[PDB]
Amino acid sequence: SHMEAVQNRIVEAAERVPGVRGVIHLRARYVGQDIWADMIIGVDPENTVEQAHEICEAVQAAVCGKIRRIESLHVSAEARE
Amino acid sequence: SHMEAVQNRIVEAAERVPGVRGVIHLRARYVGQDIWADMIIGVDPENTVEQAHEICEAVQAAVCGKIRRIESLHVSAEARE
Ligand code: NI
Ligand code: NI
Repeated sequence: SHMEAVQNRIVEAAERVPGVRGVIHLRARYVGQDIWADMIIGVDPENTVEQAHEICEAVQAAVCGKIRRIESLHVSAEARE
Repeated sequence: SHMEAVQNRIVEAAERVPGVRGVIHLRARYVGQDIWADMIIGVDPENTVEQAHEICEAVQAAVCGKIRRIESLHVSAEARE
């Protein structure tokens, strides 16, 4: 439930990035005191693959800048209406 | 040093509020799993007392909204150049 607080922070930080149409999936786990996390964001189907990659990379920087314990974060994108 | 992370978050959140001219002082302590904290912000000497009170109250809401473990936060203001 310290983990719930962290997950909340991840979702919230991802959701503030331009182009994010929700957090579709988030798995977070501790590896010692560090967090490793895997997430899928929604994106406009009409974005280019390159734009979706940009948004992912912006999510990664936004989330890692906010949540200093994260030491690995993978972000993928899926079309969401 | 989990406390350092929390203090950092408090300062950072206070500093993003309009009218804050730094965090002059921050004392934070755990009361169980909750944080109680006392802070002093800088404010423009030419602000009114009422504006300084507004900024304090905005700091309180900004910090408490960001840092869910805080259950008591006092914010005061001092002139800062
Ligand atoms: Ni690239
Ligand atoms: Ni008032």
